[PDB]
Amino acid sequence: SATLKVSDSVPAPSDDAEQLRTAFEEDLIISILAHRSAEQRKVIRQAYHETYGEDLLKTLDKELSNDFERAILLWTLEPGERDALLANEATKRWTSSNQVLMEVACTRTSTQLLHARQAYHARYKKSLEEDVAHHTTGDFRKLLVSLVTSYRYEGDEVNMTLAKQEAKLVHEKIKDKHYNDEDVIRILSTRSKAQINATFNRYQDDHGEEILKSLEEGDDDDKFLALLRSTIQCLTRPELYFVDVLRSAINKTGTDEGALTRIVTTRAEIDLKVIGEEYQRRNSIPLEKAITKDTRGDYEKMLVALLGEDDA
Repeated sequence: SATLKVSDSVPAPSDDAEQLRTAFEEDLIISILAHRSAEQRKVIRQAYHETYGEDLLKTLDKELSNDFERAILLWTLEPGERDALLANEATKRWTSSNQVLMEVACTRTSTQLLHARQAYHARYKKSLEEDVAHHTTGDFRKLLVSLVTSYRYEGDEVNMTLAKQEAKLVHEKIKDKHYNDEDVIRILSTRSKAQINATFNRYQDDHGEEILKSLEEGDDDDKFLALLRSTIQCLTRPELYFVDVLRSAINKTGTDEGALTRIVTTRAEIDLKVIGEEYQRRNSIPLEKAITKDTRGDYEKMLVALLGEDDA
């Protein structure tokens, strides 16, 4: 599900560092970084630091940051630190509309979320939980906190019996529109993804309609419902959530800033390919084309290259 195309043969890290050093003092930045594995990128920064006694990304942390710079930053950081950074920004100016915390918590494996929590300790001298719990409110806080603290079991075991009872419970609640119900939050934040999927399968069978369809009758301005919706999507079929967010970003309709750069950089090495396929089906136009639709500067260039479509 990865789009990133890594050179089956890459030069020595020191040579990449030298070139990158020259490029930083632009198609050379794309040619290199967008075609290196996370491991190789790690080595490159490391070699760069040894040679110049300065981190390659030092000039990009700045928030008076250019889109292209921003993309380089997110992409060249280690996944854990990147997620810690994204989570931190989400908490700094949180609003009922921000769902990035949920995103990082539900589209990551338990291990990746742990790395994010550890990188968070190192970079911010605090735990992700305390900040989320500190700056979020009401029901939003109850779900977001439960989600970021989880360290889910990832095996395939499924307890069909439990799946049916909890499917029952979730229905009795969504029914009277108690989206913020205690058990609903518990199930989505504690059960494994396999068990949750089985729970919603039983939900659909035992009651006829699909879970998301069920929630479509609710108010569209209910920010919590919107959050619960995305939560269910990200735990079930993430691509569905990512495609919708990509849609609003490109159509400059969203209130989710940096969404485009975040999605491409955070998923390129994971499931961007499947996200792309879905984007194409849902819009008829390939994602790389939608990105280079009006402009094609270094920024758009970097993104399409991460999508494996350099000349798009």
